[PDB]
Amino acid sequence: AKTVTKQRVESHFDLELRAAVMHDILDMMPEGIKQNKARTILQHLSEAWRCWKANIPWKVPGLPTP
RNA sequence: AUCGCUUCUCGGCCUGGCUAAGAUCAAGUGUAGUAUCUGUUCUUAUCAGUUUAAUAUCUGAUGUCCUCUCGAGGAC
Repeated sequence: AKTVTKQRVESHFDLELRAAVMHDILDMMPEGIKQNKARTILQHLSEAWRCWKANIPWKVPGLPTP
């Protein structure tokens, strides 16, 4: 396996961040619910970070609290 | 066999990572003439003048005498 050098820091961190969020999706969702929609949650996370970078108020009007 | 619930098959119907938003930029004439957008356009009465292939344009009065109170009646 390749080491994490300097030019491979930032993207790898994002990759690891994505993986962590994916794990925190898969044990938060209760019994049932076939549509996991984890890609939509990752898109929401990317949009929330992009709204944090531009100091834009980020609020999805309907979104589950956990 | 009717009704409600659960499950599955089939038919039209929402559905692409990260970084410094990853970064940066972006030049023609002049004179005539034509065409297309957009706006303004066209109902008052016959006749005469001008005009015209003809229309259009174009300048002039748009039922008279008497009486009563744009209206009515009388030999008309």
